[PDB]
Amino acid sequence: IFDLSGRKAIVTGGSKGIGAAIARALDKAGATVAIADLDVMAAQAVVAGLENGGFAVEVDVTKRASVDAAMQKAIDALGGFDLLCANAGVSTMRPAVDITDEEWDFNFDVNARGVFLANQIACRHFLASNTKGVIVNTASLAAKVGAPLLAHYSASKFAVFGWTQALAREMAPKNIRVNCVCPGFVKTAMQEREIIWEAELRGMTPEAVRAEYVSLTPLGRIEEPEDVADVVVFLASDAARFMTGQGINVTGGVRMD
Amino acid sequence: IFDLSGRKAIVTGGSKGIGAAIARALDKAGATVAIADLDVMAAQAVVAGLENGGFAVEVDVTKRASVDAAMQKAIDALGGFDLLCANAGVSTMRPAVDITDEEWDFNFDVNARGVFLANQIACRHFLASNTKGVIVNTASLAAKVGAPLLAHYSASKFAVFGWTQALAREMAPKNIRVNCVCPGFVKTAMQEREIIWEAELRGMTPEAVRAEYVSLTPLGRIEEPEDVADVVVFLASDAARFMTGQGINVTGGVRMD
Amino acid sequence: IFDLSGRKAIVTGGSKGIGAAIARALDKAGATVAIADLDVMAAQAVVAGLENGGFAVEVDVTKRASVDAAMQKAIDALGGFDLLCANAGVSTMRPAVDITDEEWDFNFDVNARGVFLANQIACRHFLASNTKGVIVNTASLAAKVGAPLLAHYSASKFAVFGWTQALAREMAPKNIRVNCVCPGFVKTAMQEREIIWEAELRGMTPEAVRAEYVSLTPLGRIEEPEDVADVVVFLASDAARFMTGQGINVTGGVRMD
Amino acid sequence: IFDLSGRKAIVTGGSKGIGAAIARALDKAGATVAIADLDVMAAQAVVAGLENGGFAVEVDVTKRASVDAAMQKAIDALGGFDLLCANAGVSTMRPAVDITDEEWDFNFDVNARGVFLANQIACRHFLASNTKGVIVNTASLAAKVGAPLLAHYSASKFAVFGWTQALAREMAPKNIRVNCVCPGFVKTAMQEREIIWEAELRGMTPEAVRAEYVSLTPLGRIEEPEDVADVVVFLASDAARFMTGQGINVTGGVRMD
Ligand SMILES: NC(=O)c1ccc[n+]([C@@H]2O[C@H](COP(=O)([O-])OP(=O)(O)OC[C@H]3O[C@@H](n4cnc5c(N)ncnc54)[C@H](O)[C@@H]3O)[C@@H](O)[C@H]2O)c1
Ligand SMILES: NC(=O)c1ccc[n+]([C@@H]2O[C@H](COP(=O)([O-])OP(=O)(O)OC[C@H]3O[C@@H](n4cnc5c(N)ncnc54)[C@H](O)[C@@H]3O)[C@@H](O)[C@H]2O)c1
Ligand SMILES: NC(=O)c1ccc[n+]([C@@H]2O[C@H](COP(=O)([O-])OP(=O)(O)OC[C@H]3O[C@@H](n4cnc5c(N)ncnc54)[C@H](O)[C@@H]3O)[C@@H](O)[C@H]2O)c1
Repeated sequence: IFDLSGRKAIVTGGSKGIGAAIARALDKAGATVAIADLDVMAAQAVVAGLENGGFAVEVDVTKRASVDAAMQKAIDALGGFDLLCANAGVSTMRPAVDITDEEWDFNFDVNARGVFLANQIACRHFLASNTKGVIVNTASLAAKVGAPLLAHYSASKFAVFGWTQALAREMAPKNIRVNCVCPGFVKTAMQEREIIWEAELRGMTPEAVRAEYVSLTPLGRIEEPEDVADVVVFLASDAARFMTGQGINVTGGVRMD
Repeated sequence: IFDLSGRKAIVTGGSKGIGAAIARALDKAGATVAIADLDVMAAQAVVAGLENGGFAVEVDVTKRASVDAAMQKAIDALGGFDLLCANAGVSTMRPAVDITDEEWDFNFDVNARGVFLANQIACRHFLASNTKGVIVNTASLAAKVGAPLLAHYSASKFAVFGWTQALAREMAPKNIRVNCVCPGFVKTAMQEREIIWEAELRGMTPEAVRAEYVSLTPLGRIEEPEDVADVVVFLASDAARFMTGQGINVTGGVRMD
Repeated sequence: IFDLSGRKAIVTGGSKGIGAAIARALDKAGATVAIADLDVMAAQAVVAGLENGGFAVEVDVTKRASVDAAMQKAIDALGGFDLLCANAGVSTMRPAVDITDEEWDFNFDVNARGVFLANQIACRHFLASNTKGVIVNTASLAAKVGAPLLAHYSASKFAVFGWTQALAREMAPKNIRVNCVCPGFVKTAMQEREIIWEAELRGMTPEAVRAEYVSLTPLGRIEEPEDVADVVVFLASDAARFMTGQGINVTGGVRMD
Repeated sequence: IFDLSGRKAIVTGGSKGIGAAIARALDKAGATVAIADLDVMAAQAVVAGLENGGFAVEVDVTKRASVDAAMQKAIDALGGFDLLCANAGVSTMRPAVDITDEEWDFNFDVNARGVFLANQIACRHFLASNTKGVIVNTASLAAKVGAPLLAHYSASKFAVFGWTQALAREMAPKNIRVNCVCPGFVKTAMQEREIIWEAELRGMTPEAVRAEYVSLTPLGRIEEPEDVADVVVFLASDAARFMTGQGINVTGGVRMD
């Protein structure tokens, strides 16, 4: 029941970080994966290590024409389409009173609009092929608890979750499932950037900010991309066949719902 | 104690519906109100009825320069500034697969960006004047439960709530409180449009749709703007002095948190 | 609309702390208050200072016969019954692996059973008289987030919240509202004592424990009973007429729902 | 990462319904399972069919002496102990004003106390043997939303979730995870019973009550035990290694968190 053999997957933002771990895990579980990413060279590198082969395609998830074209190219390459993991996201950090319109839009356009477009287009394909498709979106701990210095980011990730819920309600009568995962403090390049921004803004060392994240975590350690990826495999699989519209926390006990 | 005597309030989207009720209720409680709205003449008519006088100013909450200018004009007119109720909002209704970018941006730019802008600018003012300012944002039941045919609207209202939480956390050390309210099925012009849109989309009469809303409401009646307004007064007031970052449900029992 | 003039209230556990503050606030707002408490001398001490008179009655909220008789005596004394504030509660702090059955039962029977009996009997009274009755139960932050060292306490307070929601659903069609309040870190005369015990269990000093509670509170201070009581006034009043089944956080930003 | 090969499990309430499906699914995934149930005849019948051996033991989860003896007997039979699924539960349906003390106690003693005892004793064992132990408790949709006619049942299931969260926070530093699953409208004998009671209390047919549950489920069918059991497998597994303190909805989209 956890097997993804034969399934055809697209992972947006799959070149690096959590997305790459998702792609690797989906593949380990039996799927054939297309990675759509701003960095198509990094996508090809990930594909090189997948067991079932795969495909790399360039996409800018902020732009409808790009997402439409990327998705169609991936679907054509895969020879079908069963699963979307919409993972592309960004952050900037800033005191709320100083957030710029530019970075409000950067966060919204990638995190919320990028999920919208990939999801909307995915569902169009699923419906046109009468597929029991499955969507997993990457939200955040900040889709559950507003985070200081990330107020715009939090807003954008709450938007993901709300979109997820509503979409799920529309797609469930069509046997299309839509869920999201809410990671905690994940060791990737987004975290390494964040610790340095945060330390500066709070006047702390990077090391102390890190240690605070671990102190907040009941399981006692910083999170890895794989911690999230293995949960996305679950939500993609038929073990989760009676689950839709959820924001599954994968945070080590930080956030309980 | 629920008195707002001597407090200086700005209500965005106060010309009509919930915002007009909020303006009347704040004024009944002792505040002097400035209404900032697209519809300046309707705002002026609400102001005409208020006990403590007040001011009406044109604003388009989607635009930073407009919000900056309208807030400054209001604060100048009021002679101070203690309370922002950011209420302006819009909706469209569409199957998720058919949502346009135009209507995605219309919902986000008013609902989410407009709150952002009014709040951020309010907080700059409060901090510059050393005022223990208070914010009440109007979210929605759709900030708690994703609603079908309103997937983009829901996402935008989730974003309000996430923004509210994160700002509350930043503002709390400054003794500035930020909360939102989440109304249910409130009988305003927006309800009248939605009833019609939903009737159109589901092949029902608008009256049957409205009756279904009441059937879904434990307290057994359609909601009034005043149902909401009296809770905004509470949240504005010092009775709510130890409450910040909440999404207070005012739905007649439809949603419980 | 926030006035309780003419209303007749019963407060269980009104002798001390949050309950005493509730009784004093209800009275200030216009109500006539009966306090039902295990310590009737301490109840009478609170009644002595109230503006609108009132009545003190012995009760053991763990026993149905006691609650029925106290409630009946109180209603008789008041000449009516509009409002129940079910506040009686207890806690013991213990590592989860060392919780005794006695401590489990103590917590459940007072906190969860006590609310059940008082609420059930109140509702029987309201329904028999066709009264638009209101209930405010005192839950806890630990009804929202389970708390280490308070695992049985948390379970009991989650139960209060679930009870509140279900009862509210049943009662709403009969024009009876049922809400709860979820206080945070409240300074009562008992907390000197429960802080030393926590400090002992955690290998900290009492000072360090109290300071940590402040640190953890966005609004920057320990909570007072009055912070809660004023929100209870609101929930009792017709300002909250369109709210039912809620767990209203009064935590200074610690918990956001 | 989803394999439970070699692991030793105890399922309380595993004789029929959801519990039996849990016990089957854990076994299919590679575990050896002991079932502890009030009906040991039925438990033995399930155990007889398991691939990996197993053990049936009689338990009354409402009694500490019973739980301690049954768990020790199981652990001795299994030769180790890695996993507890505390599933035993009961319900009765009754209007909230008519709930008896006897049925309040029945619901609490099984549902909440029985999880407390099983979990507490399990953790004692895990800690003594330095075991990375895992607990999955069976809560309910009614741990998330209070259910009319089930107010006592809801309160007991809220308790299970709150216990789960608090215990998770205490156990997380010791490498022990504690989660719960919240099933929706699952077709078992609890449902066949309830459909009848509810139909009588509401003046409806049993068929119509069941139809109403389907109507309320976005995925559009009544839930099966296996829908729940497969998620339990996931939570038991190392795929869920960075998840603790959660109430995972398995409701077909009825409740989203
Ligand atoms: N690191 C964390 O703690 C954390 C926590 C919660 C959520 N998340 C979320 O997880 C997801 C991935 O985070 P990460 O930490 O792995 O970050 P990352 O910066 O490691 O990776 C981001 C990926 O998204 C792609 N991307 C960015 N903008 C894009 C665009 N416009 N079009 C297409 N692809 C684009 C990048 O090229 C990259 O492969 C994001 O949604 C992020 O918000 C991260
Ligand atoms: N009616 C409901 O059931 C309902 C439910 C939940 C939330 N809401 C929310 O409550 C708020 C008020 O809604 P309502 O039902 O009273 O709607 P309404 O249409 O009666 O009033 C909307 C007000 O917002 C103003 N407005 C719209 N866009 C604006 C802009 N760009 N700049 C300035 N002013 C603008 C309008 O001119 C109008 O005065 C909105 O945020 C809405 O999303 C309404
Ligand atoms: N719709 C549903 O059926 C539904 C929904 C949500 C939750 N649940 C929960 O799922 C769990 C199983 O429900 P089910 O529908 O499979 O019910 P069931 O009535 O079919 O099975 C109950 C099981 O628990 C056992 N049990 C009862 N009292 C016990 C005691 N004192 N000690 C030990 N064992 C005891 C029984 O012998 C039986 O094996 C329960 O916790 C129940 O509350 C069921």
